[PDB]
Parts: sequence; C-alpha cells; structure tokens
Amino acid sequence: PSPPLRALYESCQFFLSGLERGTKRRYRLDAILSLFAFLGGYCSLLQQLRDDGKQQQSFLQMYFQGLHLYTVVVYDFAQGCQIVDLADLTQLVDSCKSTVVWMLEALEGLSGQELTDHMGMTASYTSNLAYSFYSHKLYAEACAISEPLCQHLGLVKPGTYPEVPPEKLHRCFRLQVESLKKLGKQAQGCKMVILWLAALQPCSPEHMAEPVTFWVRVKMDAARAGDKELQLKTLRDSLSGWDPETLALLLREELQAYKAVRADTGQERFNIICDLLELSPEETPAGAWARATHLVELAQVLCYHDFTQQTNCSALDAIREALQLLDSVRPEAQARDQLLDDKAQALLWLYICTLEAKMQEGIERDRRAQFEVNDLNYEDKLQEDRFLYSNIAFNLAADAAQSKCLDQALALWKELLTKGQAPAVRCLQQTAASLQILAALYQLVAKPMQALEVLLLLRIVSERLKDHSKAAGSSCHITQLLLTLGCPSYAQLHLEEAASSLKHLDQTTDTYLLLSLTCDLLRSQLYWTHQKVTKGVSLLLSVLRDPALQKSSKAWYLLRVQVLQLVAAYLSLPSNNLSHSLWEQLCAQGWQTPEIALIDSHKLLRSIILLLMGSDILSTQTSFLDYGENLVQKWQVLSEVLSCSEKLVCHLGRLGSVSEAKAFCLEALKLTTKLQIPRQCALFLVLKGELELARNDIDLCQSDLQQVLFLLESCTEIPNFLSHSPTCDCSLCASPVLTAVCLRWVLVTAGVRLAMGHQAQGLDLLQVVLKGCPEAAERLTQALQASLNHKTPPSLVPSLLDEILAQAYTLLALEGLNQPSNESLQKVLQSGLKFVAARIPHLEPWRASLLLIWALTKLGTQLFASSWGWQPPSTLDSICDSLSVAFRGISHCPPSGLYAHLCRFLALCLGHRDPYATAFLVTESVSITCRHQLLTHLHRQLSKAQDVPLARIQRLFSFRALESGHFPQPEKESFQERLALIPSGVTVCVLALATLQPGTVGNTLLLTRLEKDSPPVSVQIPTGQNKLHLRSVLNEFDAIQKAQKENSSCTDKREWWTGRLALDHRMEVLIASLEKSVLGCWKGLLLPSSEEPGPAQEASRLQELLQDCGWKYPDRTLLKIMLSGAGALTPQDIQALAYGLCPTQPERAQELLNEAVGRLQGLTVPSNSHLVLVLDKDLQKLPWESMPSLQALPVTRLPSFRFLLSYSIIKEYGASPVLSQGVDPRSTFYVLNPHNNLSSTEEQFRANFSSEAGWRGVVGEVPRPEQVQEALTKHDLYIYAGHGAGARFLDGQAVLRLSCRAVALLFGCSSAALAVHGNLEGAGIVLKYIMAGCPLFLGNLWDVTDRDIDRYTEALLQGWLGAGPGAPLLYYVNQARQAPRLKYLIGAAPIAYGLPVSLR
Ligand SMILES: [Zn+2]
Repeated sequence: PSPPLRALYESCQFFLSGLERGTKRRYRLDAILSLFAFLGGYCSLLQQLRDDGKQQQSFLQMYFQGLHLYTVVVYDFAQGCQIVDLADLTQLVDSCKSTVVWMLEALEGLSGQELTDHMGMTASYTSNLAYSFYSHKLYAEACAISEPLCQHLGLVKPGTYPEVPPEKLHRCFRLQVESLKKLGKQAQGCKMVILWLAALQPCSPEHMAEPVTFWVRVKMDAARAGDKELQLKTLRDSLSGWDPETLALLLREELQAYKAVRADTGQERFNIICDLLELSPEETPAGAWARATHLVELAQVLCYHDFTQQTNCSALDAIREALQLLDSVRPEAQARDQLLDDKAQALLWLYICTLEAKMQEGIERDRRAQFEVNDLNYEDKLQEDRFLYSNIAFNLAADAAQSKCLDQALALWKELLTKGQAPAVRCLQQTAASLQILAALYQLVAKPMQALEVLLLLRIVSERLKDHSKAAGSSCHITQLLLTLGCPSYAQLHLEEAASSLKHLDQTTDTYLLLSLTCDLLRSQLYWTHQKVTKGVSLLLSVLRDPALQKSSKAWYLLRVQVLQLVAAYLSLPSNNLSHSLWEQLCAQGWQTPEIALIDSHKLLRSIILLLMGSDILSTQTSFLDYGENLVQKWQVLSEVLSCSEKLVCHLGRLGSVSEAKAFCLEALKLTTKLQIPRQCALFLVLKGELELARNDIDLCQSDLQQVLFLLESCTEIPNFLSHSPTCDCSLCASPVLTAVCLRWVLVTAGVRLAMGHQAQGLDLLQVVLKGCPEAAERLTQALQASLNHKTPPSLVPSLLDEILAQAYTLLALEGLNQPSNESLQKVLQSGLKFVAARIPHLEPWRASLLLIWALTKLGTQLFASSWGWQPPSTLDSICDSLSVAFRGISHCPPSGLYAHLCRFLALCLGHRDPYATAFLVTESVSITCRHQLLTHLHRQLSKAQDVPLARIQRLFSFRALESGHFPQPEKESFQERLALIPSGVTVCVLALATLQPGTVGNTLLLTRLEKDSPPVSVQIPTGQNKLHLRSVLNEFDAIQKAQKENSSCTDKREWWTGRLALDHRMEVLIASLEKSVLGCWKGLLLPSSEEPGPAQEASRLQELLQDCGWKYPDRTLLKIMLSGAGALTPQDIQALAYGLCPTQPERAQELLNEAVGRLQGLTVPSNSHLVLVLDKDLQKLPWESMPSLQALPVTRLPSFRFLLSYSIIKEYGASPVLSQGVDPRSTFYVLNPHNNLSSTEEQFRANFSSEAGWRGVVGEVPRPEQVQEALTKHDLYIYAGHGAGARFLDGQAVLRLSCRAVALLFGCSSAALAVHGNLEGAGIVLKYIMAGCPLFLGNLWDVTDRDIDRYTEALLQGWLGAGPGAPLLYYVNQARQAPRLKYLIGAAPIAYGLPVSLR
C-alpha cells in the first residue's frame, strides 16, 4: 500500500543505482527481466495514480523518466543489434508498445501545457523508439509501435495537438509513410498521408509541402505499378469538405510537385488544371487572376502534347484568352509583383507556342513539298537545290511582332527584379527556370548582348535563393559568352566569381566535379588568349585524362563538345610555342588537325540532338518529354550546332576545300529556314556567296547577294546602311552579328567587281570595309561597357572583325601587284604587316601571305640564275630568311594555295646550293588538299576501328611528325629518312610550274629526279625567252577542246570530217612542241639510268676536266644520268648542254663531250625500270605520256611522292593482294549502257563481254549501289563503258568508305580529267579511287566522240587479255594507241593512274 509506495520510492532509487551499474551495459536477454521489473513498477505506478487522486504529475514524470531510460537502453541495444538482438528487439518493442499504450492513456485529460508537455514527452519517446526500430529495418514493428499515435492524432479535431511541434509530428508521420512506401502499403500510405494533412491543417502550406511530395511519390509509384484508381482518387475528392482556397493552394503545390518529378506527366497535369478551372469562379477579379494563371499552365501543357479532341481548344486561343484576362485585371498594391511575371510568363509561352506552330507547319510544308556527256560537275548540280523562293516566303514582317513579346517579357522581369527589395513572388524557382529558358532563346535568335543581360539577372536570383550550384553555372555561362564575343579581361572577374561560389558544395556530388572541370577548362581557354600556352597544355591534359569526363550524361556531352573545340584551338598553333615533348602528348589523344576535332564536335552535337527531339528537325524522312532542363538544353544545342557550323565553314573555306564547306552551308541554311530566323540566314547566305566566288560562278554569287539585301531590308524595321554614322542605334548597328554580315557583304561585292574587271570600284568598297571595322569594334565595346557596368573600357576586343580586316588587307595588297604605279596603296603592305605583327599567334596565314607579297615586291629572272648551273643558251639572304619564317608559320596546317607558292618560290631561291632542301621543297608543293582529305579519312577509319600500317601512314602524312631546330635540319632529316624508303628500280620525276604572279600561270618549269642511293637532281627551264611558251600550249589546248565542242554540233558530215582532220593535225603539232620546245635537252632526266660500269668512269674523268672548264656547280650524278643515254644525244642538244653548263670555255667542253659520246656510243643497254610522273594542276591536262621519247617506256602518274611510300608500307604489311599476287582474269564486272543513249557500242561489246569466264555483268539499266559496292570491294576488274565515269551510281563519298581491291578501267568521257575551277586544285573521282588504295586506274583525259574509243577498247582488251600468264598492262596500253583512225585526237586520250600491275 502506502508503505509499499514509499518502498516503491526506495525501489526506484535501487533501480536507478542498478541502471548506473547497467549504464552502457547492454542487458541483452536480461533486458526481458528488466522489462518485467519495469512492468511490476508500472503496476505499482497505476496503483499510485489511483492513490494520486502535482498529485499525479509527479508519478507521471517518474514514469516518463523510467520510460526515457528504457528507450535509451533499447536504443543502445539496437545500436548493437546485429542479426540476433533484432529478435530480442522484437520483445523489447512489444514491451515498449505496451508502455506506449499506457503513456497514450496517461496523456489523456492532460488539460493544457501538460497537453503540450506530457504529450510532448510521449511524442519524444515514440520518436526515439520509431527511429531505433526503423533504423533496424523493422518496418512492421515500427508501424505497430506508431499506429496508436497518428490514428488518434488524425482522428482528433484541430483543437487537439494544438501548436504541436510540426517537426516531431513530421518525424513520426514521415517515418510511418516511408515504412508504408517501402512495404508498398499503397492505400494505407495514402490514407496515412490524408491523416497527416488533416492533423497539420491549421498552418501555412509550406508545412504541407512534404505530405504533398509524398502523395505525388506514392501516386507515381502506383503509376509505374499500373494502378490508376489511386490516380483517379485525386486531392479534390480526397479532401472532400475542406476550405476551397486551401484546396486550390494544395492543388497548385501538387502541380508544382508533378512538374518536379522525372516522368511523363501529361494527363495528370491536364486533370489538375481542369479541376483548378472548375473550382475557380468567374465573377470576381481574383477569379479572373486564378483563371489566367490556370490558362497559362494549360498552355504549357498543350504546347507539347496533343489533347485537342478532349479539350476543344488550341494553345494560341487559350493563351490569348489568358492575355486578355491579365490585361483586364486591376491589381492591388501588395500583389502587383505577381501580375508582373505573370504577364511575363504568359508572353514568353505565347512566343514559344507560336514558334512551335511555325516549326510544325514548316515541317509539313517541306515534307509534302517534295544527261550531259561529262559527269565532272555532277555532285555540284546534285548538291544545289531550289529553295531561294522559300526565303522570299520566309522574311514576313510578323517577325517584329513575334520578337516584341520576348522584349516586353524581358522588360517586365527587369522591372520586377532590379529593385533591392526581396521579391514577393510565391515561387522564385519557376522565375529562375523561365529566365534560363529566355536566355537560351535569346542566344538562339542571334541576340547575344540581350542574353547576357538576362544571365546577370539569373545570378541575382541565385543569391536570393541561396542556391550555390546555379550561381556557378550562370557565372560559367557568362564567362563563356563573354569570351566568345572576344573580351578577354571581363571574362576573368566572372570566372573568379564562379570559382569563389564553387567552394560551397559537397565534394562528392556530380555537380562539384562538373563545375570544377568546366572552370579548369575555362582557365585553360583563358591562358590561350593571354599567351600562357605552356601551362594551358598541362591543364588541358589533366582535364582530358580525367576519367569522369566519359560518364554517360547529357551535361557531360556539352563539356566534351567544348573540350573538343578547345583542342581544335590548341591544334592551330605554330611549332615555336610549346615544345617537342608536349606535342606528341597532345597528339596521342587522337586528333592531329583542327578540322578533325571540329568534325567530331559536330557529330557529337548531332548525336545529342538525336536523343532529344527525334530527327525530323535536322532532315526530312518520339516525343520531347519536357523535363525541366530539357527545355533549356534544346535551345542550347541548336545554338551550339549553328556556331559549330559557322566555325567549320570558315575554316574549311580558308583551307581550300569548297565542296564540304558548301555542304555544311546548305545544311545550316535548311535548318535556319525551318526555324524562320532571318538573322542567321543572312550570315549563312553571305558565307555561301563567298564560297561560290572561289569557284568563279559570278551570277550565282550576285543572286545570293541580292537575296541578302532583300533579307536585310526585311529586318531593318546601293544599299542604305553604308551611309550610317559612326555612332548609331539602328537594328543593323545595334547588333554585332548583323554588323558582321553587312561588313562581309561589301567584301564579297568588291570581290565580284574585281573579278568582273570593274576596278576602282572594288578599291572604293574595300576602303569602306577597312574604315568601318574599328568603328564597329568601338561601338561593341561601348555596348558591352553599358550592360555589365564595370565602368572601365576593357583592354582590347579582338573578334571575327580581325579576320575580315586581315583578308581585306590581303586582297588590297594583292591587287597592288597588278598595278605597280599607284603609290597610294604601296604603303598598305607595311600597314597590314604592322597590324598583323601585333597578334602573332592569331593571324599567321595572313602574315604569311603578306610576307609572300613583300618577297615578290622585292623581286622587282637572272636574279635566281646564280643558284642553278644551267643558264639557257644580298637580296637573296633577305628573301630566304623572310620566306623561312613565313614557311614555319603555316607548316602545321597550310592552306592549299599559298603553300605551293611559298614552296616553289623558296625552291627557286635556294637552287643547287642545297639539293636536298630543293628536292624536299619541290616535293612538298603538290596535292595538299588530297593530303588533308586523306588525314580526315584515316581518322574516320581509326575511329571506326574501336592498325600498325594505319599508324605509320598517319605518321608519314602528319604535318608535325618531326624534330625541332633551324631550317631545314629536321626537314632534311625527315626527307632523308623518306628517301631511304624508295623502292629500287623506280625513278620519280616531279614537274611543277613556278608562278610569279599568284593568280596567273608562270613560264618556269622545275624538274626533280629522285632515286634510291642517289642524291637528288634538280633543274630549271625558262620558257619566256623563246617562242611557243607554256601558256601558248595551254591556250592552244583549250582552243582545240572548244573547237571540238563547236564542231560536234553539225549536220553535214563533210565539214565534220574536215574539221576533225584539221584538229588532229593541230594536236599532233602540239604534242611535238611539248618535246622539242619545252623540255629541250633535259629529256634525258626522264629516262632510266645505266648499270654497266664505264659511264661512271667517264663521268668522273669528265667531271675533273669540266671543273676547270667553268662549271659553277659540279655534279657527277647529272653527268651520269645524261650520259646513260649517250646514244640518243643529238649534236644540237649536246651544243645546248655544253653552252649552258660551261659559259667560260664552251668550245673545249663541246669537244670533250663529243669524244665522251663517241666512246660510250653503242655500249648502252637500258633495262627494266619504271617512271612515275608527278604533275601540278595545270600540267596534268597535257598528254605527256604520248611524247615520242616516252612512247617506249612504262609510265604512270601519282598525286604525290608519299603515295609511293604508302604503297610500299601496304605491300610490306600484305594488305593489297593485286600488288602481291597479280590481277587474275577471272573476276570481272562490267557495266554497259546504263541509260540507253548508245546503240552501236552495245552491239559491238555484247558478245565480246558475254562469252567469258567469271564475267558477271549488268546491261540495260542503272545498277543499284549494292552491286557496284560488291563489284569494287570483292572483285578484281571493273569496266564501265557508259557516258561519264559513273558518279551517278558510285559517288566519291561512297568510294572513300570502301577498300579498293580492283583495277578500274573507266572508258568514259573525261573520266580521268580533273576539273580546275578558278585557283582551286583539281577534283575528280580518280583522286577518291587512289585514296581508297587502287592499284591502277585508267580513263580518258578529254571528251571523246565515240566510234573510235570502241576500236581502242577492243584492241587494248584483246591484247592484254590474250597476252598470257603475266605481262605489264602499261606495255599493251602504249601498244593500243595506234588502233584508232585519229591517232592523236582519240588515241592520246587515255592515261594511267597508280603503280604498274601485271597478271599472275
Ligand atoms: Zn545604324
């Protein structure tokens, strides 16, 4: 009784002493006995509460303390639970559940204060027990121990549990809801969430956020599980008789939660918005406000999903209704900050929906909208299409109205956010996201400065929202945009702000790593612009080797794209910077030239865009899944694609490849046509005009310029923009992109005028361009100063404006050469040289061009005649040094036209003083564009791979595979290593034309003979001093071709035949003039040497005497080569040699040479050998093979010297089977009469091609690409007799993809001919065939009139196919030229490309 109760105090003291002894002592199984003792004490406490009648508060506090001690002991036990004590924790939790039921009963009738104190202690004990149980994964036990609490909690009216701790209430509720979700209680979890909401009802909605989030989570789990009844059981029906305003707020919060989740939620949001519309009234301006907000949300939902049938409303109609409602609303002073940014969101989504409608309409419009003799210009015609009228259907004046919405939204948001006071908008998150989308859209439409304004505002929001990741992201974007414009200094402050803000994040999230990598990449870029390349390479290498760059995610892909662009920027630097050690480290990654990196970046961008919006946008032949960041990323990817295309087009146009540049330009034009943006269209049209100018197509360029003028006059809401003042605010002057387009327009117009011969107008226009560029730069500087407000004009602002000025200076100086008398522009060379010298590693090719102009100006002939040893019967030091420093500038990536001029001019200057250097320079000036294309093709093959022959071929062709030092020590070392690799018994001859004027054809021929174990031999032949110049021969050849075309179209055949005979006589005269008037006595350099001893002895003896005779440079090899053919030497050529080499005592030299020829007469036996001819773009047209002296030798022509070495490498690695085993006359595929325009050819060649062995053929129709595919890859002999080479079926790009393993006999009109458009190098299918690795290629050089090509084909085929086991094809090729009636008109057409090929 009372004494026992008094003893119960002593018992409690003893229990406290035991607990002190049991402190940190896990009772384990003895916890059960402790709980039994506690249950006895609880019975005693019930008896005391009966006796209590702080009468009972003291006993309640004692019981609470005992329960707290028991809870602490159970928490320790669960901390040391492991596998076993969990079972003991079950009994402990049963006892604790009995105690919790007792505590809940005691908490009843707690009146006040204790109702928040005793119930608070009960809640704390329950929370501790629940944490211990749930942490032990005892979901069922925790649910059982927590069921009594929330059940009565939720059931009780709002008065109960008043002002209870929301966190404590959340803690139990969150634990129970999480346990239900993990167990998948489904309905039970939803009802518990309902009780959670009911209990917390009298409070502000931020406390309701977590329940709502849990409701959305459980609903979406039901969604993955296929449940829909829960989704039907929405908040409206669930909450039932609740206050409508709270229900509307809860539905809005649920809508935002559904926007957050990463799943497709179109229908759920539609249901929520419809329910919001039903709840809202339409008799109160607050109702109008709610209706407008719901309408803009409905517009967001409908702008991407198709729900028209069940809504009977369009996005535009809904958004216009919302706009009218918003404009009608009269606000209240405290809530104006919501009407602002409500209007802004509405206008922005209006713009987005109108753009989407335009895109869909254009896609549908474009989708439903859908026999010349030579095929030289087939790919050009195929590339070109008719879409210029679409541009007229493109520049509608609705664009100003469309952009007005975005401008007004920006203005309203600026007014909202500028003021210092914290914004009162309910959700700043959505404002920040919409600001990001607006900035992306502004970038996409080529309005950069306005986009920067938005980004500054986004950072302001990040500070208010205290979210550190977005501050770093926005600062990185700001720095990237600032550097793209060309302001180096203003990038650094924002970069440092990003670096400072980066620190406040956990160092394990992907965000931290991505931001750190981006900042390091930006630092590397900033070093590149500030001449710190040495550590920039280190930073770039550390970024590249980092394994986290390869993680599969869309955010990392854009970082990879930017890294690739920076790699391309680094790969465009002269070898003086860095060092040898870092160069192969950089090249070891797998990118050897900037264009390779740019192409990889473009491919990555296309792959990214493929994953986001399908593929209908890019080309004509899924769902968007708006997810948050996807909306921003779409516009970002489109803008990046456009910028990458612009860079690629500019670089490829500069290099000298025009076909690829035109392809990229047309693709970009199509893309800009679909989106309906005139500003980008104008820039790409101007670039296309510039590309067309280089091909000499004046009218097409003029049409494109007219289109540019029409578009410029369309958006401006002799052209008028030339008269603008230096300072202006018009749309053309306010924006830098438009200013760049306008400045390019005048350059292209001046180029066209100069081409047409209208001089003195092009100079006038180019003066305008030169004057205009710096003033535009200064206006851009002022504009950037106003926006960013640092109030300090930042250093310099280099940009694309610099390149425009450089090219303008180049063209002005080049025009200066042709008119030497005008002093006013004779200082432009100096001015441009100073201007370029300022930016050394940025305008190097332009510096090289200006230096070449300076050298040719100082040229003022016999000036180069003291370096060679044959004269036809110090300034040099300065020219050599200047040309050397110009050569080292562009060696790493030379333009295809300036390199040849530099190389051949320097080779002329050096002369026989350094034979090795002269030979290297002459060899390094032929077929450079082919070398670039082969490097790109090799990279494509190697990338397809995931090899050793490919690696060695890459080393042989790379521009940087050499050591360091002076000029030309590494060049000579590499050249000697190449020379040691020459196959035996092969003599290589290079014929190139030395051009003085960099636009015309010269009159100097350079000849080089390269041989194994022999020093190189070089010589120069001037042809301007004698009649019958080289240009005379070229003009006569062109005249003969045009006369043949004229004579082809006639009716009477008498005149036809007479004209044909006269033309044949003219061609014979031309062929004779080639040998007897151009080469002269030096025909012997193209003949095989001698192996019998005795010519060497005679050469040595003659050398000793001729040294005294007056030979300025004595060479034994020259005499050996000339005397190896002593039999064919005529008296006149002997006189020419003696007079040229020996001007001191010509008479004695003539006598000695005559005696030497007499001694060597007869005892000459030239033997097996092979000659390779390397010709430049102008000499390739002439038939060198049909000279009388060369009509007895095997001759083939190759694009360059490195190709022979590549053939040797392939033969050593045993890839090519033809040059190892021999063309087998069993695998033949012939194409006869694709389109039936020929009749007699079929009749003649049908039987001759039918009755054979293994001759698969197709005759009558056009072969499908698969057949020719397998006929070129797998067969051995491919023959085509149709008109043209066949580019209609197998275009060059299809050929490049293959491996060529056959010999192609193309018997068509101009099959082997290379098209020379302007100053560009030759282009043809033969080049692609050689790139694919063709052992031999045969084709005609000029157009043929048929009926004699028949006889030539018959003779050649019969002879070579009936030869026998094995014979050289070149012998029968030379023997078959006598069959036709016209021996020089049709017999001289065929030529051979490749290496000699024989049968088994
Ligand atoms: Zn203006």
